[PDB]
Amino acid sequence: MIVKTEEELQALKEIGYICAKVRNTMQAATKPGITTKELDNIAKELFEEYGAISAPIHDENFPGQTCISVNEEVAHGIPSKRVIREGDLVNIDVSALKNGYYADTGISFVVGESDDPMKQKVCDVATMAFENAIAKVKPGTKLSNIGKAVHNTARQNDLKVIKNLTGHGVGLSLHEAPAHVLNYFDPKDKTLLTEGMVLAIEPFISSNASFVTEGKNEWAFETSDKSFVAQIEHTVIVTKDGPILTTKI
Ligand SMILES: CCCC[C@H](N)C(O)(O)CNC1CC1
Ligand SMILES: [Co+2]
Ligand SMILES: [Co+2]
Repeated sequence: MIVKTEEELQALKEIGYICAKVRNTMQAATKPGITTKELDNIAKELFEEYGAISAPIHDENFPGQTCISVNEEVAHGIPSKRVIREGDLVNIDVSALKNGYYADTGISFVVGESDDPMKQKVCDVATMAFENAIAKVKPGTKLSNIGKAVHNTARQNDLKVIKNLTGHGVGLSLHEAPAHVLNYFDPKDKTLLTEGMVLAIEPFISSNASFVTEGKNEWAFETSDKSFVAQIEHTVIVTKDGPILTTKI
């Protein structure tokens, strides 16, 4: 959506804070021995506490408050009896709505220590990709400058991007214009960012695979070569004075 009122801005900040709080709380509780459903239950209780509603459930009838994706799973993992183990690469993606406004945020991290430093590496680079992407965000700038930054960041670190997963406009729903925020540069795109535009920027950085496929169920996205993939997502408002991240505390 395009923000036009201070009341809209406040509503977006409110739901962004809630999603960030939930994301942080879940991440802190992610340790060997907890199940992903147990992690999802935390979101259930906090959403209730803060008067928010799961976007996955509301918008997509997703069977879970949040999406928790582990190891082979890159996105849209279904919270379940799956137990977290030492070294797991975990992505927690929290999206919700309150009073008609939405936020969408996500983080990939490593549980304890893995025997392969690549798991942390994709997390480090996804974080850098996001930072590099938002440095480009201002009214009048090309949307493609986001993907350009993400892919350049990946190349600088001998890594790849997931080409078939993207960001998206957000605010009054989980998906609105721009339809797609790519992780790479499309030279034919003339789409510009404008004042008040609200975007979900979610770079996916991969150890090898350049795309995801259907996973173990109708929701989860995976890679058949079990690449390690990290995502960092925030909800961002494009303003003249710089980007406002509703989902950063
Ligand atoms: C169940 C829907 C979750 C949607 C999710 N919160 C998203 O908007 O970041 C997009 N994810 C797809 C890019 C993998
Ligand atoms: Co998300
Ligand atoms: Co999103």
